[PDB]
Amino acid sequence: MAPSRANTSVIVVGGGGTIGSSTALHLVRSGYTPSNVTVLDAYPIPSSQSAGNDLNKIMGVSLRNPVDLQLALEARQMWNEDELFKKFFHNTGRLDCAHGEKDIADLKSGYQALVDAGLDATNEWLDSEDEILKRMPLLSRDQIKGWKAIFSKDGGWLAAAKAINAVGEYLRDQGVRFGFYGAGSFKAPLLAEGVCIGVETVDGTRYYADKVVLAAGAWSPTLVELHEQCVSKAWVYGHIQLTPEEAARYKNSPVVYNGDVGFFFEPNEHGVIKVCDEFPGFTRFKMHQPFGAKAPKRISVPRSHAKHPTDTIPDASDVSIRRAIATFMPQFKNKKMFNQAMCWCTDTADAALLICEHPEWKNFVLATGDSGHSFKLLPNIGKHVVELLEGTLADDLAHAWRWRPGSGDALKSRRSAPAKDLADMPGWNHD
Ligand SMILES: *Cc1cc2c(cc1C)nc1c(=O)[nH]c(=O)nc-1n2C[C@H](O)[C@H](O)[C@H](O)COP(=O)(O)OP(=O)(O)OC[C@H]1O[C@@H](n2cnc3c(N)ncnc32)[C@H](O)[C@@H]1O
Repeated sequence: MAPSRANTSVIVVGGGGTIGSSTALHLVRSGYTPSNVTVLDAYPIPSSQSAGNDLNKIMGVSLRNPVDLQLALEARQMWNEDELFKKFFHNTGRLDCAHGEKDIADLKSGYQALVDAGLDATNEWLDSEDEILKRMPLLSRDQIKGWKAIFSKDGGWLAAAKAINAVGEYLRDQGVRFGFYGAGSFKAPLLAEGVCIGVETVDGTRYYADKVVLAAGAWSPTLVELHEQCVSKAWVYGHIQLTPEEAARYKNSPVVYNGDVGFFFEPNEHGVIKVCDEFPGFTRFKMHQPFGAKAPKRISVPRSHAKHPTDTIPDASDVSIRRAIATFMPQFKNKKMFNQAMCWCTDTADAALLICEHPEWKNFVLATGDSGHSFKLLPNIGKHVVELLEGTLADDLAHAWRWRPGSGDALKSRRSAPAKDLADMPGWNHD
């Protein structure tokens, strides 16, 4: 008979990242014995190459699939109420802006979706630049002519790296096992009679456990064969440095986002503003054999800034981010960004997660397909990964997250175009 929860060992591969750390946290909260939980990652939590290892991420409700509502409301509750997470949510609001006929129309129906989901109380439609300027006076009336926006009072930003670090300190304090670098870089599951019984890492270390969760983010489809269910893509950011006096003016600013321009956050405690552009992401295709492939594979394999710290971003991305600064912060349009880097996610065709047992390898569970929208789910997502492990996952979540090679084209996903490839986007490589 299977061991009880208290005696069930679980390896979380990618446990130094977002979904992995959340899964480990929820194993412990659910009453798995901490010393039976092993967190393996290529890098110490929060992993240097985790998409969650950043200054900030946006918190808000965005409804791309039906399950998104439950998941966002769960996350919102915990960012507000959970003592582990609360201090890292800054509830400054989110300004979701659009300009142009198409983008405005899409935003208007998006607003109605929020209303229809029951969130009328915390979302307001701003129908002119004058209304936007009321919610953030530091935007330039010259740059935002003809813009409209949704203002979400319940949104804001998340101190992402700090939050994962706090989870790591919880796990450490509880007695969770850690393996990093050579001792944490997964290469293969260990299989016996079609059951997964552990993993082996690049340095030959073998870990044995009753269950294994693969929460390896953008690396997931590089590590095991996923039949193009997830296609990994990079997005980009840069940092600019403000004087203390400049930074003080921006204190408690709402997050500002425009799907056609990018987004930016208030300065952190060091006076640094992080800026992203917005675009369909970049692949980096190369020949690579994930465990379980039965033919030659060309797949998008992350070019990791952690492994290649002299990398920056494509020239085109430097241009686009600078255009975002010129639009959002014209007074800063001549600052030189630094710490430019690529940040990796993996898209499913429908932008819902991939959280399911492997169809052949019993007790090996996928927990990936983050689709560029999942940091905000740090507090809660692990709860549902545990439910999946235990066979108690609700039908709607399980269906949305199921193994689905048939589902569609992840290279385009729900985005405006198929991602371009870093091979065709010069300027990031300084080898
Ligand atoms: C890139 C990005 C993403 C992003 C964003 C802006 C950028 C530039 N803005 C967001 C926002 O405003 N709000 C939001 O909610 N999300 C936003 N995103 C997306 C978000 O960052 C991601 O969706 C999410 O963080 C991904 O979580 P996931 O757990 O899937 O991925 P990860 O945190 O990168 O963790 C993966 C871990 O796996 C480890 N790894 C890799 N290979 C191995 C091996 N071989 N063995 C063991 N571990 C491995 C990595 O080290 C990593 O820690």
